[PDB]
Amino acid sequence: HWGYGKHNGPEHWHKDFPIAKGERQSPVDIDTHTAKYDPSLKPLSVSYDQATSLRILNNGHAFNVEFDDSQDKAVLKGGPLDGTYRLIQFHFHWGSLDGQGSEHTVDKKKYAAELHLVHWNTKYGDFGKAVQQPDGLAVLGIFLKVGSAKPGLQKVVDVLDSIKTKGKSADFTNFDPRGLLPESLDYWTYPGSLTTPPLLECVTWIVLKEPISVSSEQVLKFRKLNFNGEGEPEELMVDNWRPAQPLKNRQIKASFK
Ligand SMILES: NS(=O)(=O)c1cc(NC(=O)Nc2ccc(C(F)(F)F)cc2)c(O)c([N+](=O)[O-])c1
Ligand SMILES: [Zn+2]
Repeated sequence: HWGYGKHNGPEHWHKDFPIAKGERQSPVDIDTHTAKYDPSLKPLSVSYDQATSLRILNNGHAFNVEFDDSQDKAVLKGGPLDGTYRLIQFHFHWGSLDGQGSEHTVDKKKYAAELHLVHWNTKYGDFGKAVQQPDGLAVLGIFLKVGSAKPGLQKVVDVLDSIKTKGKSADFTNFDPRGLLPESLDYWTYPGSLTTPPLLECVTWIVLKEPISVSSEQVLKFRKLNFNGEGEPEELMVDNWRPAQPLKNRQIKASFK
């Protein structure tokens, strides 16, 4: 099946998922001079004080931290959104070197990694229903640059040894996702898609202007993970990012001037 290798990577995905060539695919390059300031955009409202993380999983493409979404515990609202979206998981995309790794780019600049906080629209009742709707998901995207260590990330870094290979999971309770946010919540927004198969075009993307810093050692630990399962030949989990797609008939809006 699909992956990020030479014979199954993003240039091949359209054969099994023809929407790979659709009208609102992600990620995109954010051209900061042609993005449009929109004064009618509201501030983001991030309410993560009651978040309940459950576990961390190596799913063979990235690693996911999953949360309890049976109730409105950790929600996102405001910004360009109408309604309440519940946090279900977060994951990252990263590179084999510091110069690449993010999925979105800013004026063609790539960052070392990108954090994706996935939320789904509660009016649709469950995540499976929400992904079938043009306004079903809202994903908060955060860039990582290499520099100073990010203290709030270290707990994630320390458990990666226990989920080295595909299909492994570990108990991961009491993790506070507020530790991953930058200082400012200024953002760009556009309508887009999932960036992995099935590539459904169900996402309101909210991409924060301000990156967070992580240390060289922290991102090094990311690139020790394994695409393969235990007992298979080792393939390091690196460069699990999809390249920028054509913007086509879309406009990037900015919350800031
Ligand atoms: N980069 S991203 O788009 O934000 C992104 C999304 C997911 N998760 C899913 O896509 N789940 C899912 C989607 C549809 C169905 C359905 F509807 F088919 F059942 C079932 C499950 C993910 O695991 C990663 N990742 O890399 O770990 C990245
Ligand atoms: Zn993602």
